[PDB]
Amino acid sequence: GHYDVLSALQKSIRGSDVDASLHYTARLIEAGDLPSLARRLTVIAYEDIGLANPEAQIHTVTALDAAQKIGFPEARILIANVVIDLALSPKSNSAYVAMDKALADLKT
Amino acid sequence: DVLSALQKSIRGSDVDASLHYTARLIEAGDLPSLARRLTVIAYEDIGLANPEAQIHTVTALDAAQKIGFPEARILIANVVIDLALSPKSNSAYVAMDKALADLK
Amino acid sequence: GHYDVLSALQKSIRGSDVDASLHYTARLIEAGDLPSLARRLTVIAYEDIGLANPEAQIHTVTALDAAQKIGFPEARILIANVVIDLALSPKSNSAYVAMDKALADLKT
Amino acid sequence: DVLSALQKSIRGSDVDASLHYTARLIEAGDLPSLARRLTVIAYEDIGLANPEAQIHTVTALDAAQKIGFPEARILIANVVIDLALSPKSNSAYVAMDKALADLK
Ligand SMILES: [Cl-]
Ligand SMILES: [Cl-]
Repeated sequence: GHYDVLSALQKSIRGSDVDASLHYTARLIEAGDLPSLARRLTVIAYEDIGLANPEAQIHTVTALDAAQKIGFPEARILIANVVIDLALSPKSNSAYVAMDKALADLKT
Repeated sequence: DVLSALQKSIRGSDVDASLHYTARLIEAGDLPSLARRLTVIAYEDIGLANPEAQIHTVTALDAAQKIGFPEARILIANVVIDLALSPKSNSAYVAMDKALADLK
Repeated sequence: GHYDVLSALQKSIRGSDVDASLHYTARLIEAGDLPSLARRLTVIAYEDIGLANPEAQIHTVTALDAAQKIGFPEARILIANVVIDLALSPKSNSAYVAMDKALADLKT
Repeated sequence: DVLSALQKSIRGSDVDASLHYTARLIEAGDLPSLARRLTVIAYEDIGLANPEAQIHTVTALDAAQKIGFPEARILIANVVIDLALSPKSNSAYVAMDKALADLK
């Protein structure tokens, strides 16, 4: 599943570290699991970038759905655009925090 | 009617209330009906005041249905906050229902 | 097929006549053929608006694909946004003309 | 190689030549291969210079495959002119292949 590498990719993007983000992405492309990489990058776009740059989510979902159809090797070019966009995007996890607060606030 | 309470809260630009009713609807467990209603709200209550909100809403909700819970709640949160904060218009909805009434 | 009403809708949008565009759209919604209405509005977005407003095509395809899933009656609200957008959009059919010129120019 | 001639014409920002090779490819009749290549060109040759071009390209080509000919040629024309006129970047492509080479 390469969950260790997926975690390193999320930390790299959260830390706005574009060279490390591309390195961990390269390791996942060589391993060949496009579905798990597309799923994690979609979650990162909404969790870590979120409301700071809504257009990053449009470009991420569009590229990753197209990538899963095109398949490797050409899919690596679509993924490269996504990873650079997310690593160098303004970022806010406030949507994630607000959602979990609303769930915690429900009467039990 | 929790879906109608969510629509009223988004129309009123009330982020905290909108997320409260969203949390209740996530726990009630009908994602298709929540997604359908948020899509309608984006075109009915935001509409021409902020067309980008419709692209954000449809993109996030289609992706949310594909990734499922638990992560779908994060995508839904982005949609609900966007719609609650967005400028508001009912002009396209009104124009359409005026034109349909004119046929009779 | 209501091809007469679909033709009147295209002429209404080409002529930037928003009230006539909504009237012909209303007639097609009452008739109930969402697929034929979605197909014609997609072609109008690329043929008549085209390169003058590329974002009109993104908003049109997004709304109409969502509409065909939601179904009437709520689909009328999505379609209303599309028809007003296209009727009041800047317009150029230059992509249509250039494509047909390139086909006519091929050696035979 | 007509697909490679189309890529060279788009890279050179040559609208007339790009539409010439597109017309040849439409008549040759393989829409899936033309759509795949134009999608790759949008991310490889335009890339970060104009991200909107990728949204336009994927949206139009998916719709073109769904509506078929004859109308698909109009959607394809919008894509090819957009990519030929667009600002050009290979920076994302290069960065990705540099990172993959660094693994070895
Ligand atoms: Cl994951
Ligand atoms: Cl038609």
